[PDB]
Amino acid sequence: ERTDIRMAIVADHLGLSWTELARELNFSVDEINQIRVENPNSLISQSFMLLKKWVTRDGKNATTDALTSVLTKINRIDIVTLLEGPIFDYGNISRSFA
Repeated sequence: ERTDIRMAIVADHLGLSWTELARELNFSVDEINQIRVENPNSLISQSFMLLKKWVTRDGKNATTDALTSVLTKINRIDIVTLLEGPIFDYGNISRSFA
């Protein structure tokens, strides 16, 4: 539940960026379309389910560090500082979101 709360926070900040995060995470346009179809009225819902699929997919490799690398690439540094800051125990959700 704690880990879910943290993903929700990320998802809230993501907004429209989630599709760019997904792309950088090497998700396909089909996978992105599907997330949007399954979560039609909420960018936050969409971003949250992207984060969930990422964790299901990459498991132990779904790390705070993997995330900040991509978020840096797509110019969402505001989320990087969040992930590196005290609210995220300085990168320790418990380092992986799994």
